[PDB]
Amino acid sequence: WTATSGSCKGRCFELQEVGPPDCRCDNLCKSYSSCCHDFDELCLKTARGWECTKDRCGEVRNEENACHCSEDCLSRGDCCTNYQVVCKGESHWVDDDCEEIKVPECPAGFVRPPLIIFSVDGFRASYMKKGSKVMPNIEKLRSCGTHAPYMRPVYPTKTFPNLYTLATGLYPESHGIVGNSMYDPVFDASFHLRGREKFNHRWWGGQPLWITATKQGVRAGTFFWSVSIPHERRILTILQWLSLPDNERPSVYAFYSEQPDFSGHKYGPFGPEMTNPLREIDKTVGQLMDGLKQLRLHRCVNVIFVGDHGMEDVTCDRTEFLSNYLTNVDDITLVPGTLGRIRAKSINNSKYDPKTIIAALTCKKPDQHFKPYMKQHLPKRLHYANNRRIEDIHLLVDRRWHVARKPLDVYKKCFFQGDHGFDNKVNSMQTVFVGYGPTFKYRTKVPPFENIELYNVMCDLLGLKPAPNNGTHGSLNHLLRTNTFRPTMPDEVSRPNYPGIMYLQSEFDLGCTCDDKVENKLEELNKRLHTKGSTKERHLLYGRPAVLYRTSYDILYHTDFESGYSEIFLMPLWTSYTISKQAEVSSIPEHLTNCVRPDVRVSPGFSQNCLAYKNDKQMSYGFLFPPYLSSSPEAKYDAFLVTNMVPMYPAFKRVWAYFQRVLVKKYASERNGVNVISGPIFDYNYDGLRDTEDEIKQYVEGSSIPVPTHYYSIITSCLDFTQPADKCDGPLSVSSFILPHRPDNDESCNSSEDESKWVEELMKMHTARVRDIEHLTGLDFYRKTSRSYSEILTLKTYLHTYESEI
Ligand SMILES: *[C@@H]1O[C@H](CO)[C@@H](O[C@@H]2O[C@H](CO)[C@@H](O[C@@H]3O[C@H](CO[C@H]4O[C@H](CO[C@H]5O[C@H](CO)[C@@H](O)[C@H](O)[C@@H]5O)[C@@H](O)[C@H](O[C@H]5O[C@H](CO)[C@@H](O)[C@H](O)[C@@H]5O[C@H]5O[C@H](CO)[C@@H](O)[C@H](O)[C@@H]5O)[C@@H]4O)[C@@H](O)[C@H](O[C@H]4O[C@H](CO)[C@@H](O)[C@H](O)[C@@H]4O[C@H]4O[C@H](CO)[C@@H](O)[C@H](O)[C@@H]4O)[C@@H]3O)[C@H](O)[C@H]2NC(C)=O)[C@H](O)[C@H]1NC(C)=O
Ligand SMILES: N#Cc1cc(Cl)cc(COC(=O)N2C[C@@H]3CN(C(=O)c4ccc5[nH]nnc5c4)C[C@@H]3C2)c1
Ligand SMILES: [Ca+2]
Ligand code: NA
Ligand code: NA
Ligand SMILES: [Zn+2]
Repeated sequence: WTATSGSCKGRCFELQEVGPPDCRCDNLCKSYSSCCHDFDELCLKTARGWECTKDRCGEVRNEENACHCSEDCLSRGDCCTNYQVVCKGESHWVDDDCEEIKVPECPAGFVRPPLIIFSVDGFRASYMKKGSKVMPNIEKLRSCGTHAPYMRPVYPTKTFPNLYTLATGLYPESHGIVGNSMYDPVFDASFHLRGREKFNHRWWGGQPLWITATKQGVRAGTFFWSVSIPHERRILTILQWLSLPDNERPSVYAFYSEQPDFSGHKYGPFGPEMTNPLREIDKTVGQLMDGLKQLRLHRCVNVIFVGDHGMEDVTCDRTEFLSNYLTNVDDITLVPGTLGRIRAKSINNSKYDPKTIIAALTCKKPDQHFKPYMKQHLPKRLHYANNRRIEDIHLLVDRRWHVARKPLDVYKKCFFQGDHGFDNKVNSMQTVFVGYGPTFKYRTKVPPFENIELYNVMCDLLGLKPAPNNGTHGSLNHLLRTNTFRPTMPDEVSRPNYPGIMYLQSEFDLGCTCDDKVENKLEELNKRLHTKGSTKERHLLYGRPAVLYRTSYDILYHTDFESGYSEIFLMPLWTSYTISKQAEVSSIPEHLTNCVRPDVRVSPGFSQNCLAYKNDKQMSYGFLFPPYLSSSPEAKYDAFLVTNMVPMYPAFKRVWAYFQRVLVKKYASERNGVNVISGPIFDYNYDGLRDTEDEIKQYVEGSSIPVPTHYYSIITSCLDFTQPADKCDGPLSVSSFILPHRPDNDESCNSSEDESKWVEELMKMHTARVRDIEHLTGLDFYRKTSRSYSEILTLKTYLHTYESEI
């Protein structure tokens, strides 16, 4: 019950949402239906429209009008946005030349430049170029300010997951808004787009920017706007808030446009009908900026123009049906569309089997336009698993397609030509970022970045301390003229041991053999030098990785590679090596095919053993530093050391061998040398963070050798590829991946073909940021370069996406 008998008199768009059953006057009461009886009459005035005309100039104040053109309207903070233009011979903001804003030019009583977040739904990154002719205000913001060619959303690329990521700097898995429809089994409750469950606080985790602001004494405008409040009114409200007294006036504000998403769904992203929504958005921008200029705030406020996601061509005819794959379709519940999530229809049916559902959906038709995954097997770059609202079975749908349970769900539940929600690497899902204002750079382009990073920067812009989030604070300092955040590198927690020769070969009883007893002060002073670290400057180019947790490990040097060898996990945490453009691939000599050699620097009790592999019929082994890339026949023996071995399913050894025998050399040829760091990852609880030893669910049978869930590689080179990787004077270039360590290649539908037709495509799918590998290993990379730490942070957040050029 809301006793709506109170009144909005003097309270229109009041900033504290007062508790029931007193009636409300805030920008959300319509959506809750709790507004006072007189909310429309007093707060949603429309009379005379939104623009001054010549005849209203000077007019006598009439409180009925939507906005005013009377002499006192500036004092009142409620002029029409074009008042000064029509009535006082001023220019529109867009017609003025841009002039660098080197310092904030703020009215008296402003303690900090306000932040206005101008968010647009469904604003595809390519609109900036393709719509440029009809968006002059936006184009001015973009060219005069700081802009990225695009900004990457999170997955799933739906509205609420992305807006609330923008507000919290968290992945959906962590904030808890994981889709537009959700079931939470603990609450036993469902969340939906239409309805009232979605207004319950328990859905929404983290700390959004308006709460961060409030808890630190910065006031905030209310971020949300009911759909029936017109855009003009939203802008006038913001500008009226900006006229409040100092102690009552917010520092941060948001506007939201439901366009161009609304039209995009109906017409497609580039439908002829899409010109007018772009024009209308631009006009709204124009109203804000003319309004700010009237208040003398246009060289004071920092404006961010930001989208939530793009929009792709999707029609009813490109639907796949689960009824064409499964016979028991009535026993499942599907969350459908541009992604799928499947769970059992009833918890009391113990005949439902996830394994057989996945098998029925795997590679069943030649052109199949979705791929099923257990959530923990999704690409790690999606960070889409650690939440109980994410069902175990997920379908990743190809761009331009839908998935549905049965045809009747699509014809009785075509209406639409656009949609979004797909993999956040897809070009059509990318969206926009422009920053304009005293705190942003002038006429600067920056590289694409992910939306998880913007919370930190908004916090910076407002003088706030960010709550703990998934951005990397400092990676976006290059967007800012001032207020940078100057982070320090984390402290190394564990120092390495540097073992020398300590064990005789007969101490080892590992069941390992090698044909290596076929043996000179010349080249034996030489191998002693390689074992003390003499080639290490060539193979460890950016310092040793720091270990950021408590553990016991050894640095091992060799001619061709350096490793950090964990005595706890019995294998390297990391292995580092450099492959020049000139390096040659060699094969594994026949007599060395099964060679494994004890490492006399490491005790038997801290070594793997060959017998465990012999007795584990499921599990084989691989090497981190590849024997194929050995610099010499004699150096090759180092690669067969038991301290360079790692457990690998035979099916995974197909991928890994191709990476090591063919791809590495191809990259070194293309990039003018590469530095490679590779290692294992253990993430059995799928939280994106390094497991402790007591979380490992699988060991090589009979042993304490833990089986990795993933293998990584970080591949670094010179951004200026006319310089070789090992003699680079400036910025670096990186690509990385996090390959799932699976006992089958069911993910790859073409895996019975030659590796040259499928392996690299798998690796592309599992592209990763260095930061993602950091979380997964407790390691910190690039500790010693000649670059600024901020530039390194940016390199660590880079994702190589392998899409074509937008
Ligand atoms: C991306 O960034 C995020 C944010 O930094 C990273 O996520 C963080 O990761 C930490 C490790 O996984 C995790 O620490 C947890 O915290 C547990 C307490 O959590 C509750 O309180 C949180 C704090 O709120 C307050 O925050 C500020 C200060 O920062 C205060 O001033 C305010 O007053 C705030 O109220 C809160 O954030 C958290 O929210 C989650 O849960 C809510 C529902 O309960 C959701 O609404 C919300 O969306 C969050 O949901 C996500 O996270 C949970 C895990 O918390 C997960 O279940 C969901 O799937 C979803 O992903 C909570 O309300 C604390 O209890 C944990 O401690 C245990 O572990 C330590 C290990 O050292 C033990 O020593 C200790 O004994 C304890 O063990 C006991 O429990 C075990 C397991 O239950 C049990 O086995 C054992 O035997 C013991 O009984 C731990 O510290 C942060 O909570 C988490 N934050 C968020 C927001 O998600 C994330 O990792 C990043 N991702 C990547 C890839 O880097
Ligand atoms: N997060 C975030 C965020 C980040 C940025 Cl950058 C911009 C914005 C501006 O978004 C809005 O104006 N929106 C208005 C639309 C309709 N709507 C609701 O009615 C609603 C939804 C959740 C609620 N929880 N509690 N009340 C709620 C009301 C939500 C939609 C989005 C939000
Ligand atoms: Ca983990
Ligand atoms: Na052998
Ligand atoms: Na396959
Ligand atoms: Zn939409």
